[PDB]
Amino acid sequence: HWGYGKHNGPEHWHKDFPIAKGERQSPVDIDTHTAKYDPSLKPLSVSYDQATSLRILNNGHAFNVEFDDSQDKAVLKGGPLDGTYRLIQFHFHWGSLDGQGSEHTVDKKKYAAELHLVHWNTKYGDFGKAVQQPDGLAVLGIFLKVGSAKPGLQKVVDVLDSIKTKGKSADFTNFDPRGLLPESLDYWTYPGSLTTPPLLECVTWIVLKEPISVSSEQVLKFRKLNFNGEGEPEELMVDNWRPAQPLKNRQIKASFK
Ligand SMILES: NS(=O)(=O)c1cc(NC(=O)Nc2ccc(C(F)(F)F)cc2)c(O)c([N+](=O)[O-])c1
Ligand SMILES: [Zn+2]
Repeated sequence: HWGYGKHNGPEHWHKDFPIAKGERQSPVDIDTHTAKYDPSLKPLSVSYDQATSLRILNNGHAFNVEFDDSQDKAVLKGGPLDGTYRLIQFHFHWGSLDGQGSEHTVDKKKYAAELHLVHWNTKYGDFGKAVQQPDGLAVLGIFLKVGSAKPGLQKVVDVLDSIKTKGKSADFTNFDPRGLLPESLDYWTYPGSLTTPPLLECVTWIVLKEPISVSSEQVLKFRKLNFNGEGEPEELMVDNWRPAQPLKNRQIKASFK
């Protein structure tokens, strides 16, 4: 099946998922001079004080931290959104070197990694229903640059040894996702898609202007993970990012001037 290798990577995905060539695919390059300031955009409202993380999983493409979404515990609202979206998981995309790794780019600049906080629209009742709707998901995207260590990330870094290979999971309770946010919540927004198969075009993307810093050692630990399962030949989990797609008939809006 699909992956990020030479014979199954993003240039091949359209054969099994023809929407790979659709009208609102992600990620995109954010051209900061042609993005449009929109004064009618509201501030983001991030309410993560009651978040309940459950576990961390190596799913063979990235690693996911999953949360309890049976109730409105950790929600996102405001910004360009109408309604309440519940946090279900977060994951990252990263590179084999510091110069690449993010999925979105800013004026063609790539960052070392990108954090994706996935939320789904509660009016649709469950995540499976929400992904079938043009306004079903809202994903908060955060860039990582290499520099100073990010203290709030270290707990994630320390458990990666226990989920080295595909299909492994570990108990991961009491993790506070507020530790991953930058200082400012200024953002760009556009309508887009999932960036992995099935590539459904169900996402309101909210991409924060301000990156967070992580240390060289922290991102090094990311690139020790394994695409393969235990007992298979080792393939390091690196460069699990999809390249920028054509913007086509879309406009990037900015919350800031
Ligand atoms: N980069 S991203 O788009 O934000 C992104 C999304 C997911 N998760 C899913 O896509 N789940 C899912 C989607 C549809 C169905 C359905 F509807 F088919 F059942 C079932 C499950 C993910 O695991 C990663 N990742 O890399 O770990 C990245
Ligand atoms: Zn993602």
